[PDB]
Amino acid sequence: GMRGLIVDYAGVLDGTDEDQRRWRNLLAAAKKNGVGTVILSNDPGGLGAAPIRELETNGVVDKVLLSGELGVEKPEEAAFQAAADAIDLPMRDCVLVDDSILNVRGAVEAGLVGVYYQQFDRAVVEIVGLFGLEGEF
Ligand SMILES: [Ca+2]
Repeated sequence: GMRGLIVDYAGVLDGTDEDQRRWRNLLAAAKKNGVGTVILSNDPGGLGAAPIRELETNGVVDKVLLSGELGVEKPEEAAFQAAADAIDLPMRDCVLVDDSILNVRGAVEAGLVGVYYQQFDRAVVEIVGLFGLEGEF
């Protein structure tokens, strides 16, 4: 089943305080349902990405992967594969949420389920449905 949630950081998790609260609640619900969570970001990484990495350190997500550290970037299949590997799942069991249509299409082509993030209200319906989460997020 849909066991893995792979999300971008910039343009997805770094919005308004309201949007970030909504994402924190959604990720917490996903975690409680056993969903593995990875941030897969095209970002140079290193010290400058400490805000992103803190989300792994503090347990908000299971793992943070940054292209500048991986040596591969979205939409390359290898980037998605690394994310899936990080939470011990096949790519086919993962959902990618990303604000780049090219990244979402790349994911779908690799066998993931894709969700295009343009506004939280639209994307949340898809996410909640895919993972069978209960309540309004
Ligand atoms: Ca992005």
